[PDB]
Amino acid sequence: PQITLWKRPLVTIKIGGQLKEALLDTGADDTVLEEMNLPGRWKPKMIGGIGGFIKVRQYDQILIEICGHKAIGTVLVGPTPVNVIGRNLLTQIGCTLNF
Amino acid sequence: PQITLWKRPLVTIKIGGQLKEALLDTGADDTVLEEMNLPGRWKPKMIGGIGGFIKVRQYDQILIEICGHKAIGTVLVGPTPVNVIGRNLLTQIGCTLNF
Ligand SMILES: CCOP(=O)(COc1ccc(C[C@H](NC(=O)O[C@H]2CO[C@H]3OCC[C@H]32)[C@H](O)CN(C[C@@H](C)CC)S(=O)(=O)c2ccc(CO)cc2)cc1)OCC
Repeated sequence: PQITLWKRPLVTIKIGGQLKEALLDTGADDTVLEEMNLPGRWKPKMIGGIGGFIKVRQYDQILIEICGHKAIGTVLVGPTPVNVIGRNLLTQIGCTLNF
Repeated sequence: PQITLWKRPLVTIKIGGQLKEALLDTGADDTVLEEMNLPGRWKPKMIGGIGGFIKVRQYDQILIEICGHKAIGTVLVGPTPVNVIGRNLLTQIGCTLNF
């Protein structure tokens, strides 16, 4: 689809078999989701945002469906204020900016 | 134009008579720029993201030229680690997400 930006670009995602709402975020290199349970191994990582760094759980090669489009990539889970879909996955679904 | 998301969506902007590089950020409600001594009145504001909040100065009705496209709106100035063009201005240049 074509998504305008008058409102936050929020979409439904499916991860680990569960539905959630997430923000398409071209300013995020990586995808960061609020605290949740995901199966499989994970390793600790640090990521920095506008206000500092947070500790996240890095899950690699995770299946995630974004607005009906499949992706398999890295998903960071931690105390983010909002579920954000970053460029690592936006590229997989063929997302571009246009004006 | 069309901007793929393999790399950070960095573009040149013109603000207050100065040229800068900034990130086209669909995840930012409002525009946040690196410290710059702009003229005119302003109001204190706190904005939050990953890592917490930072203190910024809110200037209203500021003109920015983004890839030759003009836009006028609120600009937040403070110790941001990156120049971010938010939805308040991206809407004015006709920017959409497409996949
Ligand atoms: C030298 C480099 O500095 P740095 O590493 C951090 O640099 C960056 C800092 C921020 C960004 C942009 C933000 N992206 C981000 O958080 O991405 C994280 C995850 O993916 C990684 O990739 C890049 C960083 C990591 C996001 O797009 C927009 N935000 C809101 C969303 C979170 C929705 C709540 S918001 O900025 O907070 C914000 C809040 C309120 C307003 C007013 O309306 C305007 C902007 C990009 C790079 O310093 C370490 C301390």
